[PDB]
Amino acid sequence: MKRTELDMYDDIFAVLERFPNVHNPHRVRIRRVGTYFIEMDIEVDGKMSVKDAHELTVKIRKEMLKRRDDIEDVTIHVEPLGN
Amino acid sequence: MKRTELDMYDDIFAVLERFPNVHNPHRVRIRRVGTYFIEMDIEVDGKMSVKDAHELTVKIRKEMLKRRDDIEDVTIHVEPLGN
Repeated sequence: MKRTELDMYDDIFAVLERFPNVHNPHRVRIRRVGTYFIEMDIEVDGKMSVKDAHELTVKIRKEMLKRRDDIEDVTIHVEPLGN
Repeated sequence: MKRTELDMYDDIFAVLERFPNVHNPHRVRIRRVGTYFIEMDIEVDGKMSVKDAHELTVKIRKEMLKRRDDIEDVTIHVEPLGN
């Protein structure tokens, strides 16, 4: 850990907190190719529709992309809360 | 391509054909670490429940694992048919 990765992480989650339907993010990892790629795991309502969840991650990425120029790509895997 | 990768690919899909709810697999990729890892993309009913889809991929992996001993791990990403 370094002050820099910290600021990043902080941002990601800050964007996250912006979605209500989103829960228990974890296994959030970073990669630094040229100048970063974020990958992560979020949980949603078992009863949520796949199509919705699709739409969801798209907005997250969009949002992610908007908030920081340093971010190149974002990958989000989705699970039923509880795992 | 070589006769060997072909046989593999063939198997994977053969397992796939064993799930009715599963559609349009593509971006199926292999990796050979020691002695392989398969990763892939399948489509399901927008209206499908995330919890179900979870359950689904689990059985696929299980099945995958059963059918070939050479397979170490399996990753499946899910999307609404149509993308």
